[PDB]
Amino acid sequence: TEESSAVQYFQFYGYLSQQQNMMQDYVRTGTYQRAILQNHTDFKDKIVLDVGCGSGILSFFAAQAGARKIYAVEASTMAQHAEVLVKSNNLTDRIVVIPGKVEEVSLPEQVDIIISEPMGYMLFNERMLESYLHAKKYLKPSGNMFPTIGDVHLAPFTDEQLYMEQFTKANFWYQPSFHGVDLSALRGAAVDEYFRQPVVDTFDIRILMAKSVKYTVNFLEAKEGDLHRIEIPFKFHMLHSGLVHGLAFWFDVAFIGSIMTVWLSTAPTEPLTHWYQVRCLFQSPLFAKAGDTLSGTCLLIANKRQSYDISIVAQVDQTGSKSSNLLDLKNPFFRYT
Amino acid sequence: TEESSAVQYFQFYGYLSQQQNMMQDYVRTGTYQRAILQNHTDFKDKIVLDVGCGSGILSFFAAQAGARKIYAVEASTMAQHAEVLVKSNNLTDRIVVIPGKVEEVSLPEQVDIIISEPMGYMLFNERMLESYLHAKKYLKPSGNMFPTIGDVHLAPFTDEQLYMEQFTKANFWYQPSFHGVDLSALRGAAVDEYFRQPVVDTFDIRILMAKSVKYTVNFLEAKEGDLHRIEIPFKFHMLHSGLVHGLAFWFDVAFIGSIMTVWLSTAPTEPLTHWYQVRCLFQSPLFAKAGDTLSGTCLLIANKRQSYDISIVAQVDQTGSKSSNLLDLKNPFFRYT
Ligand SMILES: Nc1ncnc2c1ncn2[C@@H]1O[C@H](CSCC[C@H](N)C(=O)O)[C@@H](O)[C@H]1O
Ligand SMILES: Nc1ncnc2c1ncn2[C@@H]1O[C@H](CSCC[C@H](N)C(=O)O)[C@@H](O)[C@H]1O
Repeated sequence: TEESSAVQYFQFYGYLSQQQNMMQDYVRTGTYQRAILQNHTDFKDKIVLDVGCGSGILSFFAAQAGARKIYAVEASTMAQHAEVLVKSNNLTDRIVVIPGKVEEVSLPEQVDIIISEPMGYMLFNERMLESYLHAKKYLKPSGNMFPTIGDVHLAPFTDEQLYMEQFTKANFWYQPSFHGVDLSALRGAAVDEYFRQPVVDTFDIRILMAKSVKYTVNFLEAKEGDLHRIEIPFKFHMLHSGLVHGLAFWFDVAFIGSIMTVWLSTAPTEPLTHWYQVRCLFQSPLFAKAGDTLSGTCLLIANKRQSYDISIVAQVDQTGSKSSNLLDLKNPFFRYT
Repeated sequence: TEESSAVQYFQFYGYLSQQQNMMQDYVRTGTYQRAILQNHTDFKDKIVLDVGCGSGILSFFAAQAGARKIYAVEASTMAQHAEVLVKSNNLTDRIVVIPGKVEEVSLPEQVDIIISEPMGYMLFNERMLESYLHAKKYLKPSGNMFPTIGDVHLAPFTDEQLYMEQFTKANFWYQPSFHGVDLSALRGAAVDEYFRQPVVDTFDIRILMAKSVKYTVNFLEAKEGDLHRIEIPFKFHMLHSGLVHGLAFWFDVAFIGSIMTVWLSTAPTEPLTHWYQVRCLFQSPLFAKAGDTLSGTCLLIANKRQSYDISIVAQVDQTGSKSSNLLDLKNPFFRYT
């Protein structure tokens, strides 16, 4: 249920250990600080909204950059820990913690810039992007958003070790005589379940088999409802022959400031973040020769558990080998070791 | 929030991978098979109820031991998978899968024996023993329960590294300029948070500083309401001199049949199971010399998140030095590697 999902979600962010986990991602936290500070003219004497402030860390960055007032909105119990920090850092004159959902609070005034870290796995997990876009009801016409745009990248990979490892787990249910019991009527249900799990992990970029396809969301322009159904068509130009075990996903965000654009990338070519990368495995790999085209569509449909039902249909155009897959982005396999 | 937690509980058990996890625990599954088959006379031509059948595994063991009729009750969507297995194993005559909660379904008849694996971390986690006890509304007055009794053991331990580890982690917050922010005001809260988590992990039995104290539930005699509040007084006479950092918890169940008694043990002296062992730290270590008496109470108080608040108060009688902790069993720290 939606209210069940929502309770668990904010409980997760009420834990200091989880705020600490995001904060200690130096690539993420340092890149946000650089975006904000190297774009200080965007903050200096301005009014700011921090959507989902957590510990308050990005609001402190806005304050360092010279913001006149910052409304730091937070819906989990972390709001009271943030207020302790604002007090102990002598920033009560500038940072104003507002406990509650950004959809439900009411701010004293319109803001010049909204800052947030609303990104989940594959960019869209957690559906916090919708809360981020919802918050534009508080943005002046002249306003900016940090991050400004989000790019989802998508590329086909070959990874037999990963495929076999997931296949093997599923094939527990291929046993005709587990303690004397035939389990094998469930084998297909087991493969279905195991391959519904996106794989959160990093990998060697040499496993990638074609140039990534890019899907862009402009946060300045997008509307909340735009994220209910996200359709990403793709046509890859195969650069290596081999078996395509699935699609790898990562994302970049850009902070498009008046002084400079700063990028935060979770690309596997880049230093690792707590988002790693995400792979959706095909239940059976597609064979492709270099020079082939692999085309289809990834479709994300917003569900009531603050995430997305993902469907990926991909086909090797030359042979018509087709793979069709459903993935539950809510429930990944965290493989990283 | 009670309704909420139950939703997530049954969804967890709808995953074949979570069923697989328990089935793959050889100690657990193999011991249940041996208990049932070695007590074949408690099953041959008998009526059985399996409370929470999951995959159906235990019901298949009751069929192997010759049961005439087995009602396999299951609340999660795993009931549909259980039925597929009953059909493919050609046991539709003998095993009847009934989808629903054991508190809400109706059975066509009274049973000779109830089987279940309702045990959680330190026996009581998940509160499934209450459903097991509830199920006795279906038991004939002569009837038996497999398992028949459950023993929880508590013993004081010394583990300096485990204790110090809590601070090491919390001291993330003890810095004056994390990206320009003074985080130190939240160090006490981060300490409290880590200490509230029971630690799931195994350990060398040599850390144990006294003979265990045992608390026994007899499933034949006990009522559902008996499990709402579990008061475990203790008086440990210290086998060794050192610092007591907390209490370690494990459990055993006995299958008391007509032919023999079979034990399933999760003790640290036994082969490891998926339950590991559980440790609850004291907020402050207690010094005790060998021959000293460490006395107090462990109070387990059921909550509406299908778990228990754990309240431990202890003192060294000879010194009056006291300590306590309050832990949330729903959110343990899984430390095992
Ligand atoms: N609709 C909403 N209203 C207010 N807070 C929200 C929200 N949706 C998510 N959040 C909060 O947003 C935070 C996202 S994690 C980011 C935390 C912090 N800004 C940092 O960058 O380190 C969580 O604390 C979560 O509770
Ligand atoms: N009150 C209740 N009524 C029916 N099923 C329940 C229940 N409480 C827990 N369960 C189910 O009981 C199972 C416990 S796990 C045990 C699974 C299986 N008997 C085995 O031994 O491997 C889970 O499948 C869970 O969904």
